[PDB]
Amino acid sequence: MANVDEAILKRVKGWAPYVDAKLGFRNHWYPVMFSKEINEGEPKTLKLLGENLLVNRIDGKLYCLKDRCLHRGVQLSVKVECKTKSTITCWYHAWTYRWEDGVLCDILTNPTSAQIGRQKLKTYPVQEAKGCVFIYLGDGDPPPLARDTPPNFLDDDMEILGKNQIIKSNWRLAVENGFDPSHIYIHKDSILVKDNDLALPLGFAPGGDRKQQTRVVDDDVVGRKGVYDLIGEHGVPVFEGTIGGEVVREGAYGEKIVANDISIWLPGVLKVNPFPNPDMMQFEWYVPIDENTHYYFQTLGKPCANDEERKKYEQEFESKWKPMALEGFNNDDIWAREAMVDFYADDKGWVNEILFESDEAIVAWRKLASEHNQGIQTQAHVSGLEHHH
Amino acid sequence: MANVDEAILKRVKGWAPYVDAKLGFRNHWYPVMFSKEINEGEPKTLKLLGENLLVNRIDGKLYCLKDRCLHRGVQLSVKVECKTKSTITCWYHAWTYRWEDGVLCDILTNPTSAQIGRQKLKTYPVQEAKGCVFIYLGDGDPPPLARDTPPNFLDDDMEILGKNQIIKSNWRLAVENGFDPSHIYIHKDSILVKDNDLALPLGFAPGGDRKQQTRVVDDDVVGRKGVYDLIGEHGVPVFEGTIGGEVVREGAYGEKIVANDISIWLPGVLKVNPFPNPDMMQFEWYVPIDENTHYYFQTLGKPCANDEERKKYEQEFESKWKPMALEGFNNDDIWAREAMVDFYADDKGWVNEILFESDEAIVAWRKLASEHNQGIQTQAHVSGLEHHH
Amino acid sequence: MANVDEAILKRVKGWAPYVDAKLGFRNHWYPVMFSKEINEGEPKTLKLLGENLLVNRIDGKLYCLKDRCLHRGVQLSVKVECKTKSTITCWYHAWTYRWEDGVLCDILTNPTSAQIGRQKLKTYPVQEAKGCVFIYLGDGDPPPLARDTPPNFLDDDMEILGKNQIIKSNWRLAVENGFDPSHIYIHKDSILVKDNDLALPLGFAPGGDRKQQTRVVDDDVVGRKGVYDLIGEHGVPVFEGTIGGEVVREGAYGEKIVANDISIWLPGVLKVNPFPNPDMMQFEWYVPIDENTHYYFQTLGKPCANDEERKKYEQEFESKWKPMALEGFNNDDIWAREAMVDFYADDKGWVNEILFESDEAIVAWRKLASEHNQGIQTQAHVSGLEHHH
Ligand code: FES
Ligand code: FES
Ligand code: FES
Ligand SMILES: [Fe+2]
Ligand SMILES: [Fe+2]
Ligand SMILES: [Fe+2]
Repeated sequence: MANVDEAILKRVKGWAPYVDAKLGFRNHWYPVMFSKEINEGEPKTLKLLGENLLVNRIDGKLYCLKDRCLHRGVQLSVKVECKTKSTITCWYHAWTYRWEDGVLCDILTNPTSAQIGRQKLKTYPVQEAKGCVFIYLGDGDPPPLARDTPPNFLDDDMEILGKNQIIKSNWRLAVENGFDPSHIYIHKDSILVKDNDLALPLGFAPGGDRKQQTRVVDDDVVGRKGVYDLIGEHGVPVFEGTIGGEVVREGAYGEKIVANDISIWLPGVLKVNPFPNPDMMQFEWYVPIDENTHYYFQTLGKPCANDEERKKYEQEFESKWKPMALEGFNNDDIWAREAMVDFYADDKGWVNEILFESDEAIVAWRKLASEHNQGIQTQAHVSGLEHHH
Repeated sequence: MANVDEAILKRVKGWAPYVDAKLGFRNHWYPVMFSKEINEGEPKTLKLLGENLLVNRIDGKLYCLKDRCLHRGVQLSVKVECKTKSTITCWYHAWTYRWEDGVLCDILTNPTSAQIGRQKLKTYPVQEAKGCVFIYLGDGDPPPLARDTPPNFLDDDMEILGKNQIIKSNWRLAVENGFDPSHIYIHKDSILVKDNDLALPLGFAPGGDRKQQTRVVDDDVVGRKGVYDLIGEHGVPVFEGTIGGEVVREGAYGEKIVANDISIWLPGVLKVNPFPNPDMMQFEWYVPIDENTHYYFQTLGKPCANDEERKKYEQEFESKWKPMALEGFNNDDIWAREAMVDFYADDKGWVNEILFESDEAIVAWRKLASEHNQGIQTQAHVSGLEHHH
Repeated sequence: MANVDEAILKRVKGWAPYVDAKLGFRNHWYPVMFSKEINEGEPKTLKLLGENLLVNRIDGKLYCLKDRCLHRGVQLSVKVECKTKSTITCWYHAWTYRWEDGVLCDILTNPTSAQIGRQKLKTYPVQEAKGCVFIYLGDGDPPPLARDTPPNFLDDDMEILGKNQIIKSNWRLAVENGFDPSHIYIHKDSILVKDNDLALPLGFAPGGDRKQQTRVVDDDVVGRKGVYDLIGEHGVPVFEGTIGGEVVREGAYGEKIVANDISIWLPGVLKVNPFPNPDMMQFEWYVPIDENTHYYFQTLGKPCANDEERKKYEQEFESKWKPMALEGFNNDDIWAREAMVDFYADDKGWVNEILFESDEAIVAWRKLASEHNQGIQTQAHVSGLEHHH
């Protein structure tokens, strides 16, 4: 709420909520790390939707606390002091909080303080699934994780493996680039195309009407909200790039057909199937860290019926898929996102851009996101609720 | 237009336009590089008056395009793709533009797009003269280059050689320092003074009336607009610096008389004649890159009637004039400009400064610039014209 | 005056002046360096309360001038030119000022200028005491230095030795941390505690009423204004830190009793006695450099009746006290101050903090500072008085 000039928001009637969501959507689940990255009793710090958070594993279970002492507002993480398995003590004046509910249960510097038991640090639900750590950055009872994940991510036999890193661009530029039908042009020279014998057009010549370009999903049984890119159902793929009629570039004529099923879902996760191989799928999140950065959380899934298959997949992922696809293919997406930063930095790119046909997919997403998000994160949420107002 | 607090502009009645021109004057020709720095088919990027530009040489002729794709606003230069001699293709979605007129002539990702032939990237006139590349950062048909150059710069026999670099100061601080009669004090220890046996006073004791201190030229046949520094016509040069009557510093008593003809011209180019030698002239521009930086475009001219003379001059320029004068003399001007940055950074130096007599020259320039500039560059010009307003 | 959002100042009714004093209090004496750091004829530059200053020693006496030429606002210090013992000449156009009164007495570039003798650079009183250089950053005749120093700092036999450095935090965060009764918890592992066999509790269990927690001194004969921390008179020290009743940390049970007398005084100097040893005292200033930094001026005092005692103290200070206490003990105070920067950066920490009992000392200081400061430094003071208004 109110993150962008009200004059700008008025000019984007329809996508106002999305354009105002510079810090991301509150009240959604977001992956922030892999389960294997956090061990028992070893607290980790991270920033999500602009909020500094602390995560710890106690008796195998994950807990999340706001990394900001209620007293003088310092980050508890400057010098972590976990003196009992169930608590964390601020290094400054020893205000001690329970990981389970955030309650201020003791103050070592004054065990008679009237504040004891009468204050509580903000906590957020945390859930592990498919080896991924999800945090519900929101208030009140959380919805099922399934609502904020793409279809078949949570399938029992679906084996998930991935990589995560911090990228310097607003999360929305990442989402749009990912769901951009014509951006495929930047991947024309990817080592994955050659090395994995992929069929890859340079673009698409749209066919049919506007509504036919996508499929807005707002009737999913588990509550998922997203959009499918159907530009290929009535459109013809472009394999010959011409300038003045002269062919100056050709697409890839490989045998492997992939990415014929592309969808984007709130809070901002893309599903590409099948990819990077006809028997795999890719699920990637663009998680808001702050207005200028996001976690590029990549995962590749492949059905596995037994430990043997999971073991081999893990080996192929490490030796091939990770370096050839997640990096060899998606690395170009990273600098593409970065290249849009300047134009959208002053919030004016949203009104000065000149879109064309294939962008219908992006427009569909901006509308769905505007209408189905569960809340707009604001600086007020970040700085906290005032006292004495 | 509107680059400075309106309260400030009101307090500088008269020089308001000049004080507001933080980004420079639009609709003027500006040198940005030397001809030898750009070869056939090798695009170059640069920022002029805050605008990112692309320049290319095609069939020997120079062309200039706005380095910002109309689609998503990325710089085409992130990954240059010139697929035909007459065009450039954006690396993102392949929108293709003609260098000649900026028209969007093709889109490789969708050759059926309705945008083709219906959009046009901004272009700017470019002209080469005396081995220097000039760009007309303005709209509509450009005036003769002569209007924006000092007298005798374009003389047929005038051989021009120079150096260019980026300096961290607003362009106006550079102009004023260059046209500052008393700033000569900072050059008192220049190696050029000794090594070239120059006569150089520490300052001047003004004589005559105010109007006699300068000569405002606004009746030049080719349209040039500038001011001559005539402080030496009625004033007496100061060769003995005294404090409490005691001589603490003396000027230079060399035989070579130079810089007795000094003039500043819009858009911001200084002419010093003769200098650094009695048979040479210096023409230097202070080109606006953005509000905090400028190109310090230095050139030294010397009449040459034949290839033999031009060849020797080139040799002397490289072995002597460039290192002894352009660098040995003008290097002090660079940190002097930088030293004024802080005081003028908040736009208040324009009203808090305390000028004295010799500054009449600077005041004359601020008035001429305010009255004869061809337009004030604004952030609106930089960010571009909005859509849907 | 007006350094903070008026909405914020209204919410802190009472401490408004203190909260608005981001740049420090004008019209107070502040130490900025040690006498031994500035020699005869060797000018030094520094920034105090946001103002760039120049200090010089002439015939053994210190003088302070504003490091900003009246002409074009450059710092004279870019290239110091002291051509006569009593003056300094700006490197740009040679406007020459007297160190004694700041008067513009000559201009080498124009000895006939009408400005000569009619302009004056700002000067500030400077006084040396106990080997420390104090500057009265204020206007008009200065009060006795004693008014702005803690009791017994100026005692004849009191031998003062110290260290100074620049710290990245607003000065107020430094003052509050220093006068914070419960912050002692951060010093629990200091090498000084063990190596000097100190008795050091983890905190305090307050006793008595609110007014009994401190002693506000506003009736001192020399005008000093400060507050004593009396939390230990009715309170019981905490040596056993418990969580859920379980002892998880203990204080230090050393024999040496110290810091039983703690007081903070305007403009911002703390006195701890006895410390770091039962026969010594510590006086430390948190001097405003700009809104984000301060000088952490530490001094340790010890009575000495003869040169022999002073000589031995100096030796002990260098080999023990300086590295074990000033650094070994106070280094933790440095990062503690830095840890509060973020929460108070937007000026909202003053209203969002949640204090508890021992903070009564800090509240008492914020009230005293608000009521007895001699002026609020503003950006207006820094940028200077306008011309032509
Ligand atoms: S800031 Fe955490 S206990 Fe004081
Ligand atoms: S941003 Fe250039 S073609 Fe899309
Ligand atoms: S700026 Fe100092 S004499 Fe001109
Ligand atoms: Fe991509
Ligand atoms: Fe110069
Ligand atoms: Fe401390």
